[PDB]
Amino acid sequence: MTLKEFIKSLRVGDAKKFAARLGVSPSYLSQMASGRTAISPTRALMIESATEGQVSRAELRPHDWELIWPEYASGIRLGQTHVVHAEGDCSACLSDGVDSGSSHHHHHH
Repeated sequence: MTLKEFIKSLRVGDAKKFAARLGVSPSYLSQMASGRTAISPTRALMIESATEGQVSRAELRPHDWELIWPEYASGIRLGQTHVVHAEGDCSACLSDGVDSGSSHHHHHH
Protein backbone atom coordinates (compact mmCIF):
# COMPACT_ATOMS: atom_id res chain seq x y z
CA MET A 1 0.00 0.00 0.00
CA THR A 2 0.97 3.68 -0.16
CA LEU A 3 0.59 6.72 2.08
CA LYS A 4 -1.80 8.32 -0.39
CA GLU A 5 -4.16 5.33 -0.27
CA PHE A 6 -3.50 4.58 3.43
CA ILE A 7 -4.20 8.16 4.49
CA LYS A 8 -7.25 8.17 2.21
CA SER A 9 -8.61 5.30 4.32
CA LEU A 10 -7.81 7.25 7.49
CA ARG A 11 -10.07 9.97 8.82
CA VAL A 12 -8.92 13.60 9.17
CA GLY A 13 -8.47 13.20 12.95
CA ASP A 14 -6.99 9.70 12.61
CA ALA A 15 -4.46 10.86 10.01
CA LYS A 16 -3.21 13.46 12.49
CA LYS A 17 -2.15 10.67 14.84
CA PHE A 18 -0.36 8.95 11.95
CA ALA A 19 1.71 12.06 11.21
CA ALA A 20 2.61 11.94 14.91
CA ARG A 21 4.27 8.56 14.27
CA LEU A 22 6.69 10.27 11.90
CA GLY A 23 6.73 13.41 14.09
CA VAL A 24 5.83 15.49 11.00
CA SER A 25 3.22 18.13 10.16
CA PRO A 26 -0.18 16.94 8.73
CA SER A 27 0.48 18.80 5.47
CA TYR A 28 4.00 17.37 5.15
CA LEU A 29 2.74 13.85 5.84
CA SER A 30 0.62 14.13 2.70
CA GLN A 31 3.51 15.64 0.67
CA MET A 32 5.31 12.30 0.43
CA ALA A 33 1.98 10.67 -0.39
CA SER A 34 1.57 13.07 -3.32
CA GLY A 35 5.24 12.78 -4.26
CA ARG A 36 5.91 16.56 -4.08
CA THR A 37 8.58 16.11 -1.41
CA ALA A 38 11.69 14.06 -0.63
CA ILE A 39 11.58 11.08 1.72
CA SER A 40 14.75 10.49 3.76
CA PRO A 41 15.94 6.86 4.50
CA THR A 42 15.06 7.41 8.15
CA ARG A 43 11.57 8.72 7.28
CA ALA A 44 10.83 5.76 5.01
CA LEU A 45 11.42 3.54 8.02
CA MET A 46 9.03 5.59 10.17
CA ILE A 47 6.01 4.94 7.96
CA GLU A 48 6.85 1.23 7.80
CA SER A 49 6.92 1.15 11.60
CA ALA A 50 3.90 3.46 11.69
CA THR A 51 1.59 0.97 9.93
CA GLU A 52 3.71 -2.16 9.53
CA GLY A 53 0.70 -3.59 7.60
CA GLN A 54 -0.11 -1.25 4.69
CA VAL A 55 2.82 1.04 3.83
CA SER A 56 6.36 -0.29 4.06
CA ARG A 57 9.74 1.28 3.22
CA ALA A 58 9.74 -0.96 0.14
CA GLU A 59 6.36 0.45 -0.93
CA LEU A 60 7.53 4.04 -0.51
CA ARG A 61 10.70 3.42 -2.49
CA PRO A 62 10.57 -0.01 -4.31
CA HIS A 63 13.57 1.06 -6.42
CA ASP A 64 15.73 2.82 -3.77
CA TRP A 65 14.99 0.55 -0.77
CA GLU A 66 17.32 -1.93 -2.47
CA LEU A 67 20.05 0.76 -2.21
CA ILE A 68 19.14 2.14 1.22
CA TRP A 69 18.72 -1.31 2.83
CA PRO A 70 20.67 -3.68 0.47
CA GLU A 71 21.87 -5.84 3.37
CA TYR A 72 18.26 -6.71 4.20
CA ALA A 73 17.32 -7.08 0.54
CA SER A 74 20.37 -9.29 0.06
CA GLY A 75 18.82 -11.75 2.54
CA ILE A 76 15.59 -12.20 0.55
CA ARG A 77 17.53 -12.67 -2.71
CA LEU A 78 19.41 -15.61 -1.14
CA GLY A 79 16.09 -17.49 -1.40
CA GLN A 80 15.01 -17.39 2.27
CA THR A 81 11.92 -15.43 1.17
CA HIS A 82 10.38 -18.66 -0.22
CA VAL A 83 7.43 -18.10 2.13
CA VAL A 84 5.89 -15.68 -0.35
CA HIS A 85 6.82 -14.71 -3.90
CA ALA A 86 7.23 -10.94 -4.06
CA GLU A 87 8.08 -8.91 -7.17
CA GLY A 88 11.69 -7.74 -7.58
CA ASP A 89 14.66 -9.18 -9.48
CA CYS A 90 15.93 -5.61 -9.98
CA SER A 91 19.54 -6.85 -9.97
CA ALA A 92 18.70 -8.98 -13.01
CA CYS A 93 17.97 -5.78 -14.96
CA LEU A 94 20.28 -2.79 -15.37
CA SER A 95 19.24 0.62 -16.71
CA ASP A 96 22.04 2.88 -17.99
CA GLY A 97 22.27 6.25 -16.22
CA VAL A 98 24.45 7.96 -18.85
CA ASP A 99 23.99 8.95 -22.50
CA SER A 100 26.80 7.52 -24.64
CA GLY A 101 25.84 9.83 -27.53
CA SER A 102 26.30 12.88 -25.29
CA SER A 103 29.87 11.81 -24.48
CA HIS A 104 32.48 13.13 -26.93
CA HIS A 105 36.28 13.27 -27.11
CA HIS A 106 38.83 14.44 -29.70
CA HIS A 107 42.59 15.06 -29.78
CA HIS A 108 45.58 15.44 -32.12
CA HIS A 109 48.90 13.57 -32.05
